[PDB]
Amino acid sequence: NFRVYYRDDPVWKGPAKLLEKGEGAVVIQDNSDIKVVPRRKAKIIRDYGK
Amino acid sequence: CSPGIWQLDCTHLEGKVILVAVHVASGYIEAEVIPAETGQETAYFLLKLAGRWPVKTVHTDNGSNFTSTTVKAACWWAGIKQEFGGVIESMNKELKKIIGQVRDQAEHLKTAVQMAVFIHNKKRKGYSAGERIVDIIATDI
Amino acid sequence: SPGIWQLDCTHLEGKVILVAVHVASGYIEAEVIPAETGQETAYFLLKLAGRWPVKTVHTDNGSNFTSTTVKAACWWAGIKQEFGGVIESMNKELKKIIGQVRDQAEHLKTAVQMAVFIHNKKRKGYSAGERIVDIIATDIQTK
Amino acid sequence: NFRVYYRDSRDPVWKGPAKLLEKGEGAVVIQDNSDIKVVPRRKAKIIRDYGK
Ligand SMILES: Cc1nc2ccccc2c(-c2ccc3c(c2)CCCO3)c1[C@H](OC(C)(C)C)C(=O)O
Ligand SMILES: Cc1nc2ccccc2c(-c2ccc3c(c2)CCCO3)c1[C@H](OC(C)(C)C)C(=O)O
Ligand SMILES: [Mg+2]
Ligand SMILES: [Mg+2]
Repeated sequence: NFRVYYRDDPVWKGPAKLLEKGEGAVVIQDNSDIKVVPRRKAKIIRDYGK
Repeated sequence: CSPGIWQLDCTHLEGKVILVAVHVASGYIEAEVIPAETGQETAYFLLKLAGRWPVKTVHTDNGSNFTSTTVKAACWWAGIKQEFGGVIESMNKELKKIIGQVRDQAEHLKTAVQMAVFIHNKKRKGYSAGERIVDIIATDI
Repeated sequence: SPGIWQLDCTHLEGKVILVAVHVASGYIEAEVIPAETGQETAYFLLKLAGRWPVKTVHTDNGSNFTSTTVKAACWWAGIKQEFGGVIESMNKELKKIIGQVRDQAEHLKTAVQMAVFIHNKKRKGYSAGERIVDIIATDIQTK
Repeated sequence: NFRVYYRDSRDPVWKGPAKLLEKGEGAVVIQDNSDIKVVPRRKAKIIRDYGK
């Protein structure tokens, strides 16, 4: 349902899988790497068109 | 082929970037002159296209704008599958041919581009491409 | 009538949004244009006329819609112009949807196109995007 | 079949539509409300009713 695009390198990475969401950060998994990303550095996007 | 398959590619004239989409089953096209051949401009073009038609799959070459993160985001949101790797290339040539035929009727290249899109989509074979896409999609409803 | 469109501009964030509505269906297209001029309106019209069978465009008397360049585009494309609340209602609907999704996008124009998508795809029992294709196809398939 | 929009009288506002009488190399001959005018090509925009 959700994919996350994010920054570390000024190019946006993704789609990363969304594991958990907090008010300040999101926990995501790209390939075999779990990252804690600030909310300002993350774009959570729904597959609205499905 | 499926009523939901589109091919996209860029061509170039007068130093400007022309982004072209073709509905494979009908030959219907849409095009825009974009200020730079970037993922951002391509993603914006796709969001507009997906709002008009039932865009299920887009096939492109591996141009960096087509493999970009922003295009991935747009296709995810709109529900578009991307496939990578000659209909649009043949269509690019035809579009440039029509543009050259009408170029001196317009000041700006983008004006001649949209005239050529109109001419291509309205020309009846018989149905025109513009009639074919609507007929194909309505039958798929 | 299958060929009647209404066009109008509305404004958000200091930017100009040019909106076209296919009256019979409720289908819309929109662009954020850099200025509310006849030049930009004529270019938008040439694009619209290439996609759909645009026979008549109804607008208010905004100077961009009465402009010489728009009259030139309508002459080339074969469009009849009529001057003087479907589009007004649609401006308010589009702005409502934009407001609902605005924080999901950096650029206003991205939110605009998300809002056009949302409006055109939402089913009532067809969507507006289904209605325009059905209406135009029926005209073609029965001639 | 053709309409001409043009600028004259040192006015940036586009006038017309006028009737096209001749498209020359450097000037166009037009008729606007029975007035015959000769305008430089660069001050004339000649547009065909392609959409019919
Ligand atoms: C700059 C410009 N100035 C004009 C001044 C007076 C009258 C018409 C124009 C046109 C024009 C408009 C519609 C049109 C065509 C040309 C040519 C045939 C199709 O319809 C343009 C065109 O530019 C815009 C379309 C962006 C306004 C152009 O590039 O030539
Ligand atoms: C600037 C920008 N940067 C990004 C960086 C990484 C990932 C995505 C984006 C998106 C984006 C793309 C498609 C999309 C949505 C947002 C939101 C949902 C619909 O699909 C944008 C958008 O801008 C462009 C569309 C011009 C690229 C935006 O305005 O936010
Ligand atoms: Mg290419
Ligand atoms: Mg208005």
